[PDB]
Amino acid sequence: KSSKVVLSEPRVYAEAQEIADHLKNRRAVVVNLQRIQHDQAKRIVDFLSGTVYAIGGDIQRIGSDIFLCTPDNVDVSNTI
Amino acid sequence: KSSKVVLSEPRVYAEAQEIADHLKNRRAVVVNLQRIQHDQAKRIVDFLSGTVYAIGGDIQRIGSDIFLCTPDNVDVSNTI
Repeated sequence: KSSKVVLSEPRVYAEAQEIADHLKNRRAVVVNLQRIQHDQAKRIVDFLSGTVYAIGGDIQRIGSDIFLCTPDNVDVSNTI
Repeated sequence: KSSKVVLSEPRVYAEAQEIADHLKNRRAVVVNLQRIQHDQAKRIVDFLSGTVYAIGGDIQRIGSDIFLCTPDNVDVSNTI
């Protein structure tokens, strides 16, 4: 009865695979593309947009070029 | 057997209380201070730094003036 949050900073769709592999284990991942080139960041998001959904997870934008990836076993909300 | 991620954007320690109250329910919170004034953002972090720890949780910086708050029931790691 526990969860995980993993900080992931890929530079290419090929490395973004690691994010999906974490999701397959019902882990949450923190994706920061702030230091990632325009084309690199895009390819990562495009990759994840397909893959993350397909494997039960989803993507939440939480800041400037920063996203989270979570499995179906995690809810998303907000507050102020 | 589930977890939650809540996006929280307080403007003052007084509102940051909501973050702690989520932690008390074993929820994760996403704290984005990018749009929050220097003094406001500081007071929030200072508040959380004490409170979040005290109630079993912790704080992870994941981006520019962006933090997560998690309970003791969540692990933190990274990958590239």
